[PDB]
Amino acid sequence: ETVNYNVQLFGSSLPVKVMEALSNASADEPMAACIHEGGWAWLACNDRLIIWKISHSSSAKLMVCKELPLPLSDSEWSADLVDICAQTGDPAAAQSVALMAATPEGSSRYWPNILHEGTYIESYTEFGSLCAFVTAVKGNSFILSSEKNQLVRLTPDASGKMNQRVLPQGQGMLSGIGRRVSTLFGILSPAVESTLCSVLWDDCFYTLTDSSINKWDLDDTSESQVLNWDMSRVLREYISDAIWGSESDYDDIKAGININYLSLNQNCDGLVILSAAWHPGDNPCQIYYTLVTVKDEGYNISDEITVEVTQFNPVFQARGMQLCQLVVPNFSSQACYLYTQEMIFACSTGTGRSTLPQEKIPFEAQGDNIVGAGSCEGWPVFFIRKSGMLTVVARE
Repeated sequence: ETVNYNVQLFGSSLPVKVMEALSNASADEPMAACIHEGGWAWLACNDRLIIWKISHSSSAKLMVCKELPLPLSDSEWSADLVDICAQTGDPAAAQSVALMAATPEGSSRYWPNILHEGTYIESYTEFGSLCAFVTAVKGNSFILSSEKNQLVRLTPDASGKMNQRVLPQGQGMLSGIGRRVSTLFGILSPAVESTLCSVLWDDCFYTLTDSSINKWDLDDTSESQVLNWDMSRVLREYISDAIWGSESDYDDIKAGININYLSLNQNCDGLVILSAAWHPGDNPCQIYYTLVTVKDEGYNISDEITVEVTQFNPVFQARGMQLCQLVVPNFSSQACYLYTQEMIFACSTGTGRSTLPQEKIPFEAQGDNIVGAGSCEGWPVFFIRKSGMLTVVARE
């Protein structure tokens, strides 16, 4: 088994529709799953979406599973482009639950109620031929986020229309900048890369790009831009120092260090950033994954940055193969779960004082795979190809 953890079935027996999709699915098939904080799970399987309430109780009269027909796309549908909204934020059966889906090109399909599966309205945004995310936010609305970090608010009206607008300073490219090299240097720079890594919904919506973190304060119909922080300027030395700082040639090494920012979550310590760093000329060249914790207090960064270097340290292969995501189920134990498709790393953040034992949990064996991860009630939840929903709980 695993050394310090129980890894076992979470909740009751899966819906029949979910079981068929899994038993039928081949290892060629891309499945993705959105495990939502409200206790509902959404499986994107071929051209349908299967949505069910995570059944903590086994009772059949409390059982909800609905299957929705996706809007046509030539690309694979993603559970990242797929999000749940609950009436007043309370998850209380099929009528409380509204649903949106987006395609990579920007086609939107919205169900006001998951009770009425044939009843939806449609709209379109627009993107380049883009990895996007769709995120449920306050006021029964949604933010659709481009690979180029164009952020669009989407608000269903009672007419059946979907209102849409771009976020302030969230045009994705250059906003109040023109087409020069140095002269239109203002809120953004010409030599900027604003490629999107992840987004986080707290009234606060954050974006993590390849260069910076931006934050918006929302209400039910608008957003106000709070800040953009050049975290590449701020954290670069702290990341490179925490890995190669005690090397004899640290000064020569550090100017060749590649850093990619991959995921953003939060806990009590503040914002938790997953970063991958490597040096090409290292022999052997390994990829160091770090958890960086910083405070979000007001509009500026504090002097206090912690960098924690994880056990996850694979060989560098290719930059396109640097895939790894972050889950933080418990806001107040300083514990984070790194994941890829084949394994989970239980990792620590911060001081490490209340952290759980660091361990690698394998889900690679016998066609097995990590299809997705989340949290239900502060419990780390993994959705596994062989075994369905599973929790990771400490043995002490």
